[PDB]
Amino acid sequence: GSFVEMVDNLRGKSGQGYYVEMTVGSPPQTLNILVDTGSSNFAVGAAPHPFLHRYYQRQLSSTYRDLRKGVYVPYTQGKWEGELGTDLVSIPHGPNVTVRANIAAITESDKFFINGSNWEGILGLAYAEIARPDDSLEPFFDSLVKQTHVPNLFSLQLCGAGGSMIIGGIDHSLYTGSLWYTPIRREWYYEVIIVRVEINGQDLKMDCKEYNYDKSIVDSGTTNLRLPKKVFEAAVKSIKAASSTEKFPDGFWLGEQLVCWQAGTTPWNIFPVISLYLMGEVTNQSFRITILPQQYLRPVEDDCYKFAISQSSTGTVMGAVIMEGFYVVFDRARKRIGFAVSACHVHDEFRTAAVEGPFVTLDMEDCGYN
Ligand SMILES: Nc1nc2ccccc2nc1N1CCCC1
Repeated sequence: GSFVEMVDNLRGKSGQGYYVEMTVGSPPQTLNILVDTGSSNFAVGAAPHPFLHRYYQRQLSSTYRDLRKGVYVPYTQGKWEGELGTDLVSIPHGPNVTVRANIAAITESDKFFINGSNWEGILGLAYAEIARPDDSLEPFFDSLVKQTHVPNLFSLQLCGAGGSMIIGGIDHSLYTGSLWYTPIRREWYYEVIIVRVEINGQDLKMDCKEYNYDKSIVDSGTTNLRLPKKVFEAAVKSIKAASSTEKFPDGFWLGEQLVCWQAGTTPWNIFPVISLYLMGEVTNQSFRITILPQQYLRPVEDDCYKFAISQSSTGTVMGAVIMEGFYVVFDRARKRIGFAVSACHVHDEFRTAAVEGPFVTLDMEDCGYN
């Protein structure tokens, strides 16, 4: 399992996602595409926009095809809108293959393209269920798999402060220890089940349904770890108490105010370690993943930091803060998500992120909410 073409094929600014090189059309038109496992449309900019600079030019592709059908994607704090079509796609530092796929050519934007982000489009890598306009618009990865011999599998190493996407394979060099897998509960988002939460080993002692209310997803297109209101409050209460030797304003905890120490003097060790126990492959087994303050304290330009754990009303989003500690294998073929300690993860001399198991956990499928 060696994939040296694909290693280090991701780049990205802090809090502005991780993107990848893709070409579309004939002749090839290069674009930087956000890697988003929380959506299922491959959409790209196809018109002028201030924060864009390059874009898809459909009238220059001899292989473009118009599906003569619009698509409208509203969401939490914005919208994008565009015209459906198809065209040959490739990934220069990906599998050596060209495939025809659904492309959404974006024409209206609103709080979507981010200034100085250097990505021009989005590659939704999750399931048809949540594709727009409807689940019959085949997402790119499916197309890729069905048109080639590429296994139904991708893995993501994301490094805090670049990273790798391996399509079709697990690269052992990107991580150490063992891979541990958790079931994909249902195939829309990469939904999975959390059965226990610990701050420095203290249980939140919470009815585990609260952890997945009304779902727990793995989303590379979300920066923060987002937790359900109820879980969030208890988590911050516990993190507060554990780092209480130094105190911060309410505003820091709400993800607003930065906090700064002199360069190189960051007291990582006063902040607690956060562990999520995920449902295992075998009955009555969980494994845990364990992330550091280095993961949930996001650097900003003294060394300055922004708290990267926020409230949610739509359930647990396991974002980049979580993904940055782990090689995360997206094993669609066997319906499961594999975690291993990332070889590229940020940590101090004294504490590392971790992936340990097994643990005896009874009644784990009570931990999902319906
Ligand atoms: N993963 C997400 N992708 C998006 C793409 C476009 C617009 C909004 C998006 N929101 C996402 N999140 C997953 C659940 C809520 C946030």
